[PDB]
Amino acid sequence: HHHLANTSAHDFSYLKFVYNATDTSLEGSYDYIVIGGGTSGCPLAATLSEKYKVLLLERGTIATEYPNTLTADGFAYNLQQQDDGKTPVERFVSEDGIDNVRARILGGTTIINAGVYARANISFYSQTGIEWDLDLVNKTYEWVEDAIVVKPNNQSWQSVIGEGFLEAGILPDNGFSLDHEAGTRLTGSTFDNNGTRHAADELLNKGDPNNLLVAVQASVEKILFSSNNLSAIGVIYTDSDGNSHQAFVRGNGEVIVSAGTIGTPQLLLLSGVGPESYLSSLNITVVQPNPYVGQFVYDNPRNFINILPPNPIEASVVTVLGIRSDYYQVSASSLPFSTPPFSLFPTTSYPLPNSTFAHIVSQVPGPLSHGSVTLNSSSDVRIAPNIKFNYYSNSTDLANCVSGMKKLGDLLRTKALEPYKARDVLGIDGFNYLGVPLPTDDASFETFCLDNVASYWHYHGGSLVGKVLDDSFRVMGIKALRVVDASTFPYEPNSHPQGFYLMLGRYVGLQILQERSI
Ligand SMILES: Cc1cc2nc3c(=O)[nH]c(=O)nc-3n(C[C@H](O)[C@H](O)[C@H](O)COP(=O)(O)OP(=O)(O)OC[C@H]3O[C@@H](n4cnc5c(N)ncnc54)[C@H](O)[C@@H]3O)c2cc1C
Ligand SMILES: *[C@@H]1O[C@H](CO)[C@@H](O[C@@H]2O[C@H](CO)[C@@H](O)[C@H](O)[C@H]2NC(C)=O)[C@H](O)[C@H]1NC(C)=O
Ligand SMILES: *[C@@H]1O[C@H](CO)[C@@H](O)[C@H](O)[C@H]1NC(C)=O
Ligand SMILES: *[C@@H]1O[C@H](CO)[C@@H](O)[C@H](O)[C@H]1NC(C)=O
Ligand SMILES: *[C@@H]1O[C@H](CO)[C@@H](O)[C@H](O)[C@H]1NC(C)=O
Ligand SMILES: *[C@@H]1O[C@H](CO)[C@@H](O)[C@H](O)[C@H]1NC(C)=O
Ligand SMILES: *[C@@H]1O[C@H](CO)[C@@H](O)[C@H](O)[C@H]1NC(C)=O
Ligand SMILES: *[C@@H]1O[C@H](CO)[C@@H](O)[C@H](O)[C@H]1NC(C)=O
Ligand SMILES: *[C@@H]1O[C@H](CO)[C@@H](O)[C@H](O)[C@H]1NC(C)=O
Ligand SMILES: CC1(C)OCc2cc(C=O)ccc2O1
Repeated sequence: HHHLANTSAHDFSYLKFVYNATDTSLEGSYDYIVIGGGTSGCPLAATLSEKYKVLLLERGTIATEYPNTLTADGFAYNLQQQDDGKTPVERFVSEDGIDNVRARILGGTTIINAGVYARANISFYSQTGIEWDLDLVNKTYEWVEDAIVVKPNNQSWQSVIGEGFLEAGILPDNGFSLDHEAGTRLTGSTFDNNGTRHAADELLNKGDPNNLLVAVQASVEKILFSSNNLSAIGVIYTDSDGNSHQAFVRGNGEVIVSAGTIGTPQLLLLSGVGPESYLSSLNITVVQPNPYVGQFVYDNPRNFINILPPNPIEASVVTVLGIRSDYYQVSASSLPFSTPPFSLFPTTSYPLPNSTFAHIVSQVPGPLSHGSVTLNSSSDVRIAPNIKFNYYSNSTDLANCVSGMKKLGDLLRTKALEPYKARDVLGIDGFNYLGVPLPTDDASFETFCLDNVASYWHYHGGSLVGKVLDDSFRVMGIKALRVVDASTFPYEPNSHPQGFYLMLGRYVGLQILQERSI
């Protein structure tokens, strides 16, 4: 593991080429425009800037404006904070009724997330059928890991949960490993051992400062196309005062959408790329009919129990993973709170913890259930789109939640967890629970799964490879337009996908530079 980061301050050196979108001198022609300074978009823009003039457009501001985004201790704060339209956490509620959040900040969701770092399941590449350069994938993981990933230090709760997973039969013991494999392991973290958050914005430090420009509070409202050989030629973006701006690509350059599972389909639909009948019904002029834009949108379920130990436990960031094919498990330990972190629990109606608690969680893989992103406003990109995930519409997802919940049952029965019981009785009713405890034939587990579901926050889809994009991430039917972010794949690459999407930004950047090379 030569290729890991050190403890270090968050590196804001890149702010020397970050400008307010109010600056009209950013307007003009570039080789590349990247829309969304997020998980994929930052390493993509940094990579393209090695050879070419790049403009990165981000709707949010810089992370220095919200200091609680820069520490492990700050994780809860950013979710607890009210969404005033400027904050790094944007709140939404799916049409299923499940509270959720997305990032609105330079560095994207890597600035607000739970820090867990893993490489994709090595079977994922062949499952996609894309002709990946697998050696280049691994070099690109090392380039990310060298910059922002550490081997975490021991945390007492994470060690308890790892011992519990192993005693519950989540085998083998993989020790410390970044790989998504069956068994129990310590994985990597983008929080360093001093609790400093590292993130995708720091990969902008790898860019060429003579070639890369970043516009913040740049809300990209439309992709501009050639008038006739249909090509993307540029974007309209507005600034924080509401004034409009244009930027263009030139020659053999390209526009890449990296606006996330929610923002990419939304901007494609606003730009007339999407289902012909849907867009016609909104009187949006169709530039490229595609029945799949904003279709196949997925949210992996989170199901959980909360235990209240009779003695305090130390708060922790998640580093210890229990992985099976059919469920991915972790646990966080938290301080109590009287303001809830929005979307931790699926509604605002959830009881508040009075003392320290362990949130013990299982994630459904895939998932197979899907829904869609549709426009709320046919013109205004600042109005969030409608999103529906149809949680547990697919019975296989429900079957996998039942298996995961039975395994959390096994975990609550381990010697590892016994000291955290309020009563030394034989049964798991010896724990004190915040909210609904586990119910042991299948009907009661099914009800528990359905009624107590939350977002894992690892939503993906809406612009899938094989539906909207080709195997090179190009929008089918349009020259000079790509999509690179979590909108691109219908199944998770692993339990914790930020690692894959950080890698993907640079990887596709290297594919574009190779395609263009002589
Ligand atoms: C609370 C939370 C915790 C998570 N924890 C983890 C975890 O610990 N580990 C893990 O592996 N994964 C985790 N995830 C998931 C993972 O972080 C995300 O799936 C991944 O970061 C998504 O990357 P992306 O590039 O698709 O989107 P983002 O990183 O969200 O990037 C999209 C960017 O585009 C910008 N944007 C959107 N629309 C526009 C527009 N029109 N114009 C301009 N800019 C625009 C956004 O502001 C944003 O910065 C978590 C997610 C959340 C929400
Ligand atoms: C890693 O990804 C693979 C491929 O998607 C997962 O799928 C397994 O592989 C076989 C064929 O490759 C399939 O029949 C099953 O869906 C999976 N196998 C089993 C035994 O269930 C695999 O499960 C993923 N691994 C983990 C640990 O998540
Ligand atoms: C250790 O973390 C502290 C917490 O704020 C911070 O002051 C410092 O940057 C870290 N140490 C370093 C960078 O060596
Ligand atoms: C951009 O400029 C405006 C003033 O025109 C200001 O209100 C806003 O905060 C600035 N944004 C950033 C990110 O500096
Ligand atoms: C890439 O790295 C993984 C571990 O993450 C290893 O299993 C795999 O063999 C590597 N593949 C190649 C092509 O080197
Ligand atoms: C526009 O479309 C025509 C098809 O009539 C195509 O041949 C041409 O390459 C395009 N030209 C420009 C300037 O966009
Ligand atoms: C679309 O425009 C036509 C006028 O051409 C109008 O009849 C129809 O109601 C419009 N629909 C919407 C949804 O704006
Ligand atoms: C927009 O969202 C609101 C409130 O979030 C929703 O209830 C309304 O029906 C939506 N409108 C459209 C046209 O989708
Ligand atoms: C669940 O998902 C699969 C797609 O993998 C589909 O074939 C299957 O028919 C779906 N089942 C239900 C109950 O819809
Ligand atoms: C596994 C998961 C979702 O990770 C993050 C997390 C954070 C808190 C902080 O209050 C609490 C619980 C929690 O659980």
